[PDB]
Order: sequence, then C-alpha cells, then structure tokens
Amino acid sequence: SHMASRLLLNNGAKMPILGLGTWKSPPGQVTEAVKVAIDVGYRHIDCAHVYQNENEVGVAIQEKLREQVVKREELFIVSKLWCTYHEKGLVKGACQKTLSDLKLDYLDLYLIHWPTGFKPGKEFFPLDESGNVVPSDTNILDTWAAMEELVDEGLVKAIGISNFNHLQVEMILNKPGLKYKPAVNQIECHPYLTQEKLIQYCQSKGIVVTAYSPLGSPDRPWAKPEDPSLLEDPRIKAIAAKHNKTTAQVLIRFPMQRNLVVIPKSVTPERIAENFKVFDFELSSQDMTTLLSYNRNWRVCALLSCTSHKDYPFHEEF
Ligand SMILES: NC(=O)c1ccc[n+]([C@@H]2O[C@H](COP(=O)([O-])OP(=O)(O)OC[C@H]3O[C@@H](n4cnc5c(N)ncnc54)[C@H](OP(=O)(O)O)[C@@H]3O)[C@@H](O)[C@H]2O)c1
Ligand SMILES: CC1=C(CC(=O)O)c2cc(F)ccc2/C1=C\c1ccc(S(C)(=O)=O)cc1
Repeated sequence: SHMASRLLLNNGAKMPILGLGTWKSPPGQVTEAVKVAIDVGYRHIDCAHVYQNENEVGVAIQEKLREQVVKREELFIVSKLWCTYHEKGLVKGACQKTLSDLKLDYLDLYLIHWPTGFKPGKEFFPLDESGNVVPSDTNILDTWAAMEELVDEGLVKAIGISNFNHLQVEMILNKPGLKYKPAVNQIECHPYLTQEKLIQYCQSKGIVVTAYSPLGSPDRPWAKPEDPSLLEDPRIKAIAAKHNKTTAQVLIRFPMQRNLVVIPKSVTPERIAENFKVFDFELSSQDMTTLLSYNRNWRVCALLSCTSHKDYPFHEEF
C-alpha cells in the first residue's frame, strides 16, 4: 500500500503511525484490549493519567514483555501530563506516577495534554462555586521547560504537546532558550474536522501530528443523536465499499496518507485486529480530496468547561 509503519521524529526516533487509543477503555477490559493489540501487531499505545486506566494498560504491556512477544525497544508508549500538574514542581512526580502505573522506566513520548493549567489538587477539573475551571497561574513556557528536564533525566525520550493551536505551538518554538522542540502535536482530526491549516503549520516546522478521535469518538460521554456520524456517513461508506474495506479502515487510512499518526480506540478484539489491517490498500488522491471536502469544523473535544481559561485553545481559527 506504499506505506511504511513508522515515521521519523525530530528527536531522531521512529514512531509507529498506527497506535491503540485507550480513552474510555474500561479498566476491566483494557488489559485484554492491549494484549490483543500487541498480539496483532500494534506497537504504539496512547495513554493518559486522566484516563484512570494506566495501571491496567501497564499490566498488558508488562505481560507481553515478560512473555517476550515484544521487546521494550519495539514499543512506543505515549502518555500525557494532566492539567492540574503544570506547576514546575509537580511535573516530574506526575510523570513518575505514569511510569510506575505503566510499569515502564521511560516513556517514548510525553505530551502536555492541554495548554490549560488548572489548580493542583485531587480533582482533575477543579471548579469554583459557580462551575468554571479554576486555572493555575502557570504558563505553557515554564511547563515546557519542565518537560525538557524530563528528557535530560532519562524519564522520557521525546516530549510534545496536545490541543495546542498554531499560535501556542509558535510560542513554544519562539521560547527564549528553547532546548528541545515539540516532537508531536496530538490534535483531533477526521473528515468533519480536517485541520488543514494547523497540520500544515506543524509539518512545516518538523512537528509530527497525531490525529485523535479519527472515528469521531462515537462513545464520547456527551454524544447526542443530532450529531453527525462519520461511521454512518453514506458518502464514506461508499468509498469504503469501493475499496472492499470497512468504513473504520477508510477513516484510519485517511490520516495515514496525510503523514499523520492515528490512534483509533477499541476494546473489541475483532475491531482491534480489523483496525490494524490498513496497510494493504490505498485511497486515491481523489478519494483523499473528497474526504477532505466533508470538513465542517465539528469538534468532539471542545473542552467547553474551559472556554474562559486564558490558554483555551479553540477561540483561534487554528
Ligand atoms: N489528546 C487528547 O486530548 C485526546 C482526546 C481524545 C482522544 N485522544 C486519544 O485518541 C484515542 C481515540 O479517540 P477516541 O477514543 O476519542 O475515539 P475514536 O477512536 O474515534 O472512536 C472510539 C469508538 O469507536 C468504536 N470503534 C473502534 N473501532 C471500530 C470499528 N472498527 N467499527 C466500529 N466502531 C469502532 C469504539 O468501540 P469499541 O471500543 O466498543 O470497539 C469506540 O466506541 C483516544 O482513546 C485517546 O487515546 C486524545
Ligand atoms: C475532551 C476530554 C477528554 C479526552 C481527553 O482529554 O483525552 C477527557 C478525558 C477524560 F478522561 C476526562 C474528561 C475529558 C474531556 C473533557 C471534559 C471536560 C470537563 C469535564 S467536567 C467539567 O464535566 O468534569 C468532563 C470532560
């Protein structure tokens, strides 16, 4: 299908372009899900402390390492620094908790999960007496410096960002004394949110983009009937049919052909395997342009609770 399995990051390491997502994967199902994924070829798992299932993901990884199904060097494990840990003095510990839960001695990639810092505490979303998120007075540049320290301590091989708009990416690239550039910006991306501007900006700077919610996150907690549905879009099912593939496989192959990394989530063994079988076919330039034409700037993850946060990323056009 003219498609290599990994691409090169600006830290000199290779990253598998297909990973398994784990947001919403129940703790009692995600261990099996990750084991099946590794068994059927996945080498990249996308994690986060905020998903509350890193321990169980770690059990799967550790078992597959112990069983010698895979070597640590062959895995690319990603996690993310949650918003309540943006303070310089909290970053190492947040990373170490993730490392401990995942049962790893390093991460291949650690991302700032959102540009928005929240007040530290037990609550992932600390709210005031009226429901707004309570910000922390941290800024993305000092948070970035804390991330750079993790590289210099051997805890992570690469650092990156997630849900940064192009001006926020630019702020980091123009940071005084910048030591390591972001390797990756992980953003939402699918035919209803195509992200041409932000993707072009990032790629022009050598920053690799990871596409999240590539299937439209049909299991998002806040879904409503009136929402558009990628998996049920007859226009996309048509393209799938033409290629004798599933709609999901087309949705996964789509970002791959844009030089994106993509991380579909499933806890269903049959879908986990199906979703990986996307290196055997090619979307035409016409297919690609047609899928792109479905853009409607529609967001699964809009972080509506934080629209007043100074660093809220989605006021800007891109
Ligand atoms: N950085 C961020 O802020 C951020 C935000 C969102 C997501 N992410 C990452 O990206 C990952 C993927 O995004 P997502 O979880 O939002 O949604 P997604 O991968 O677009 O969709 C997941 C849903 O699609 C279903 N599905 C998977 N394969 C299917 C198939 N072949 N046919 C039909 N349905 C299928 C899954 O069902 P089953 O599981 O029941 O099979 C699940 O309900 C997340 O898990 C997370 O790792 C990151
Ligand atoms: C976009 C989004 C995601 C995906 C991601 O960040 O990976 C997520 C993952 C989680 F585990 C938990 C929450 C969220 C969330 C938004 C969100 C914001 C606020 C609230 S509230 C204020 O009602 O407590 C609930 C959800």
